[PDB]
Amino acid sequence: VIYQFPDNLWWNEASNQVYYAQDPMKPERLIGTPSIMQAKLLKILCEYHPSPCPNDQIIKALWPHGFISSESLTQAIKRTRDFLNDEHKTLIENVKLQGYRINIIQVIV
DNA sequence: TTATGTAATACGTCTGTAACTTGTTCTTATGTCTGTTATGTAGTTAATATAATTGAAGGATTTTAAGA
Repeated sequence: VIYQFPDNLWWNEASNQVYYAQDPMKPERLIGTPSIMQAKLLKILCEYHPSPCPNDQIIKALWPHGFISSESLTQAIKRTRDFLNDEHKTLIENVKLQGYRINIIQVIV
């Protein structure tokens, strides 16, 4: 499964790599491999789309086994925003009292 | 003997948690202004009428000022 984001950002879940490319089959500028919980968060954001994911479910998915301090949620999002160079918060948007949504240009299956 | 290659071990270290902190954004409690009704104040009334008032009660002794 291949995911396109704004600004020609391509994420490959099978190989789990994110990079800049005009052609999905030909990486141009490699960003690299996100961490594990980063992959979980990305998959959650891509798996409720078009609808956003409620905070309780992402909380229960990122750290299911132990209830974690709340800040970690937001902090994890920061890194998932930062690794995908989403400085303008255009890849992860936050809808108040609704959750977190991701922007997908297209999916290649 | 000495290269070699595994293995213990100690130290960086990349990343996941969490603390400190601010934006800002929304909600609510409060202080204030304004309009209406109830309260509080005040002035006037034109047959004539012209020295209260109500009790209350078997006290027994002292000392001290006024009156003569």
